[PDB]
Amino acid sequence: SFVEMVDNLRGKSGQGYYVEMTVGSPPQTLNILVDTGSSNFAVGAAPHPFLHRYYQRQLSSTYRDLRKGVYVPYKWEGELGTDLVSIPHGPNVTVRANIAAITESDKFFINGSNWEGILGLAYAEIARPDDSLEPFFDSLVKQTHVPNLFSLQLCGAGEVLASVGGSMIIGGIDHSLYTGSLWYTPIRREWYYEVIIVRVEINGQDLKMDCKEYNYDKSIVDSGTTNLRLPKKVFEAAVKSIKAASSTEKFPDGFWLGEQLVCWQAGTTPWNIFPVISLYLMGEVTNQSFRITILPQQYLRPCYKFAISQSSTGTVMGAVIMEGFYVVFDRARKRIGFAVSACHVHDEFRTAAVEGPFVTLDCG
Ligand SMILES: Nc1cccc(Cn2c(-c3ccc(Oc4cncnc4)cc3)ccc2-c2ccccc2Cl)n1
Repeated sequence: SFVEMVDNLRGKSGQGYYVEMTVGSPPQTLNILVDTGSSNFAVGAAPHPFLHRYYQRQLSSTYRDLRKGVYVPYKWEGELGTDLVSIPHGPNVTVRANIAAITESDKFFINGSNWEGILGLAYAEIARPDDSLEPFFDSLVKQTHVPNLFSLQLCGAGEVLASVGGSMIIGGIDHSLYTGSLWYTPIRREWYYEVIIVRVEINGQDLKMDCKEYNYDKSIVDSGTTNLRLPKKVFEAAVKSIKAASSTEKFPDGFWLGEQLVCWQAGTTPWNIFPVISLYLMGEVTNQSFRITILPQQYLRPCYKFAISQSSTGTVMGAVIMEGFYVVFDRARKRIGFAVSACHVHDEFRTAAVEGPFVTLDCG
C-alpha cells in the first residue's frame, strides 16, 4: 500500500529531504537524506557537533564489519560493514545493505538539518570506495520482490528555515501524487541519473544554444542538490534573460549570484514579473522531447534566495526543479518520468507543467 509511504519525507528548506530509516538490531532510528546524486548509504556513526543521534554499531547484534575503510574528500570518512535496514514508512521489508559508518567528517553534516546520514539512490558506478560496494537500492531490489523503481514527490514549503514535505514511493508509482501525463526521458547512463536536455526557454524564449551546452559535461536529476545548477555559459544566458524579464524592479547582483536574499513584505511578491523556465528533456523517441516548466515559485526559494546557480560539473536539476513535479526513477526501464505534482506550488495564472511531445529535425 503506497498510501503508507505518502508524506514519508521531511526536511528544512535548502537542507534536503530525509526519510526515516532504521538500522541494526534493535532498530536504531535515523533520519536519512534522500540523495539521487550519490550512491552510498553513509551514516553518522560517531559523535559530531551537528549530530543529535548516530548509528552505533556496537549496539547492533546484526552488524557485520567489512574490515574496509572509506575516504571521501570533495570530507567524510568511515568504515564499511553491513546491517539490517528498514524504512518504517516504506516497503514492509528488511534488507541487509552496506553501510558507511562515518567516523570523521568535515563540512559533511549540516547544522539543524535533522538528518544523520545519506541514502545514495544512484548507481554502483559512482559508489565509494568503488563500484563493488552495492548501493542500498540494488540490495533492496535483489533481496526483496520490490520493483526496480522509485518515485519522488518533493513539495517544498508553500524564524526557522521553512519545513518541507514530500513522498518517496518505493517500488512503484502513486497516481494520486500527480496529474496529467507522465513523460519519460531516458537515463543516458546508469551512474548518476543522467539525462539529456535538448532545449531550454525563458518565458517561451529559446536560449538558442547548442544543446551540448545544456549537458556539459552532463545533466543529472539530483534530489541531494537544492538549486538548478547550470553550466557556466547556460547560467549566464539564463540569468541575463531572467534579469531582462524582471527588468521592472532591480536586484543586487549579490542576489543573482544566489548568496543574497530579496524581500517583499508580505504576500506582495511580484511573481508575475519573473518568467517561467522550460527545460526540454530528450524523449524516449529519438527526435522527440517534452518540456518541464517551472515557476519563480520554485527557483526563488524562501524573503527569497535565487535558487539557480553556476555549475562546473554540468546541469543539476536539484530540488527546486523536482519540486514542481512527481519524478519517477524507473530504473527497470532506464528512464525518468515527470508529471505535474499534486503538490506543486502555483498561482492563478501560471502553473508548473509537463508537456509533450515537441519535435526536432547529439546533445550528450
Ligand atoms: N547530490 C550530491 C552532490 C554532492 C555530494 C553528495 C553527497 N555528499 C555530501 C553531501 C552532504 C550533505 C548534503 O546536504 C544537502 C545539501 N544541500 C541540499 N540538500 C542536501 C548534500 C551532499 C558530502 C559528500 C558527499 C559525497 C561525495 C561523493 C560520494 C558520496 C558522497 Cl555521500 N550528494
